[PDB]
Amino acid sequence: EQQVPILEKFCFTPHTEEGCLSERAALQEELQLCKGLVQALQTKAQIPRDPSQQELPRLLSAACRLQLNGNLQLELAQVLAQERPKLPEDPLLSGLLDSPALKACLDTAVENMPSLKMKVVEVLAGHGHLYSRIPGLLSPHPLLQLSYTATDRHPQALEAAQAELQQHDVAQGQWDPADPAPSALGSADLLVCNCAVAALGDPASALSNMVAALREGGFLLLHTLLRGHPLGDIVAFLTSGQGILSQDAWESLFSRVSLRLVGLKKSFYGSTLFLCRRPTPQDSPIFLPVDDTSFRWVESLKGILADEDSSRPVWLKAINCATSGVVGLVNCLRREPGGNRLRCVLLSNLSSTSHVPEVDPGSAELQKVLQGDLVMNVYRDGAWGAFRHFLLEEDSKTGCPAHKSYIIAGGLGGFGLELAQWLIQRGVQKLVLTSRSGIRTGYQAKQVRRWRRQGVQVQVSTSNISSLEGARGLIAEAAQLGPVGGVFNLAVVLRDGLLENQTPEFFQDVCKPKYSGTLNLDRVTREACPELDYFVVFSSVSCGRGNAGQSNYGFANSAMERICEKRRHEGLPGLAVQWGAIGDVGILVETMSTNDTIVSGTLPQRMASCLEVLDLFLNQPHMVLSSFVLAE
Ligand SMILES: NC(=O)C1=CN([C@@H]2O[C@H](COP(=O)(O)OP(=O)(O)OC[C@H]3O[C@@H](n4cnc5c(N)ncnc54)[C@H](OP(=O)(O)O)[C@@H]3O)[C@@H](O)[C@H]2O)C=CC1
Ligand SMILES: Cn1ncc2cc(-c3ccc(C4=NC5(CC5)C(=O)N4C[C@@H]4CCN(C(=O)C5CC5)C4)cc3)ccc21
Ligand SMILES: [Cl-]
Repeated sequence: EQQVPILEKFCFTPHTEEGCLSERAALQEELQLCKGLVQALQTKAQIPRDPSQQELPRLLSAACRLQLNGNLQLELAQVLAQERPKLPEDPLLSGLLDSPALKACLDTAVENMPSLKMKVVEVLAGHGHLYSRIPGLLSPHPLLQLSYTATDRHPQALEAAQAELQQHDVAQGQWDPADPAPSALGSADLLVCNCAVAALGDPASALSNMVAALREGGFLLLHTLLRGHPLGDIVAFLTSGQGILSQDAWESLFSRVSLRLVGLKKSFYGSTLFLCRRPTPQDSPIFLPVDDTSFRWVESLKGILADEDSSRPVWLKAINCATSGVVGLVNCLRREPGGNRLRCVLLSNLSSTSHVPEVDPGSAELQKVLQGDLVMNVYRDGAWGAFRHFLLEEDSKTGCPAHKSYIIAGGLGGFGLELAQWLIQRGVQKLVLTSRSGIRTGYQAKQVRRWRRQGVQVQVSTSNISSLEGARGLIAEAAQLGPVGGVFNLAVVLRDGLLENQTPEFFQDVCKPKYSGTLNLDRVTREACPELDYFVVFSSVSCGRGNAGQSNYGFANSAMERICEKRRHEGLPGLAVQWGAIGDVGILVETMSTNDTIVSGTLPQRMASCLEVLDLFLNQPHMVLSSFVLAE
């Protein structure tokens, strides 16, 4: 019966995060217990619910048992070797793998792929078990194809997992990281290794051979435990394995093998996800500002990317506009010809208090960004990072007071009429629907006639929000009916086409109702709408994910999202909703059809689902949300 959409929040995510998982009391308690069981040792049942029933506490207690009589010094080899393959499921030894930290690293890798494909190799999968996590974490990507190979030194180490491996199209191989990689595993896009449990052996040699297996620009994801931290020291004590190094040692090792560090997730107890990258021979970068409002820079970019012969990296710089939509622009152009040449920098501070770093050609900061060579480089309030998607949690209902006015920009549109209907039946008695040319269809006129016959005061306005004057006039109209309780920007103009077929004027057209419109709506509601409860813009997966031939559209949407973020930061209402394909009504169904037409591995979301999801979203504290329905 009902569709089940995937719901996510779109958050700015620092490259470096520390103290992670500190809010997980179940982990805090378990860590305390383990700390006790080692201080005891040195000095001398249903699903595990209490922190003492977990794998590592169990092992430690069994080592106290031996410590009493049978002697751990003699039996440790058989107990450790016994419970070894089960230890990676300990909550602490896999906290980061279970957290969104893993997803954040994987998505960073995917984002920096030149195409929607990734060749993956897992080292020491027999105890790493990352093959049972990564494919599932990336399966929501409707287009991404993975080529995954699980490898290990001892061919039998992956025997008990032959079923799941083969059944989920994961290839198997033999590789001791001590040696060089089989040539077949070469030119890998991503090498992963969970050596929190797995015997890494000599890490210097191991890392050297891993890098060699990566392509230039390829990524290494390493999960491990740090010396000088509690969990690392505890696991080390049980070792009497080798491969448990301090962070300084790790970073020295990365330098020694040329690995560039570009990501770092550290838990409060010292478990760590290193995201490293093999360098690409730095060709002289090109630097193009995109802050020019005339979008003249579009013509410049046309010329640059027209040069098919060149491999010059193209860096788009947005340093004088926090509400730039460069991120959305890039997500689209990356899917267009020469898109792999693209990177970007975006200075987007939410606080005017915050310091702006200098990223002119020749700065330490800019050179540091270049060495990383990441596609997405967003500076925000003291931290470098990028917007990432994360699984929204579960969570009341939406009712509107009869005396408040509600505005829908683009209200006579497909989604707009359905939104008006939904708002009404949630109590709305005062509606203002805007349109550049007023009513134009019998369908539109009919719904308005109905709503009026029901008693709903429905005004149809032509006050163009793309202008500050027209905007100001619009809220005046709504005010004449009652205090503006909410605004909903559903206005859109399309000027699709590859960038080679784009113009600055087309970009201006597309940005008029979305970018300029939402700016003016932000300004006037701040001034004259003190009872505004809702400030909702409708964005798209075209912005949040990217879509060839819609770069201007991605830009406009992305800019709206930035505005919403600033608004929420200042306590004002604000919400961008990245919609996937929408069935029943709207532009898409006009070309064409509701159900049947699979759209890039996703399905048009039925309006029933859409409104149900919108209800959930309107009652969230998050700035940017996403909804789409996966096909198959
Ligand atoms: N349809 C889909 O599948 C998806 C849609 N979205 C977003 O959802 C929203 C609505 O989608 P949808 O119903 O399909 O599109 P529609 O084209 O059906 O309706 C939106 C309307 O905006 C009006 N409009 C354009 N410019 C202005 C302006 N300056 N002031 C006032 N009205 C204006 C247009 O009509 P007119 O020219 O007469 O003024 C059009 O009727 C948009 O923001 C779109 O980007 C996102 C993802 C998927
Ligand atoms: C989790 N995840 N990861 C990656 C990813 C990518 C997408 C995704 C889906 C669809 C498209 C897409 N394809 C076409 C050409 C047919 C197309 O038109 N689109 C854009 C959709 C369908 C219509 N859309 C609009 O915004 C219309 C202009 C109003 C959105 C683009 C990307 C979704 C989720 C994703
Ligand atoms: Cl790239």
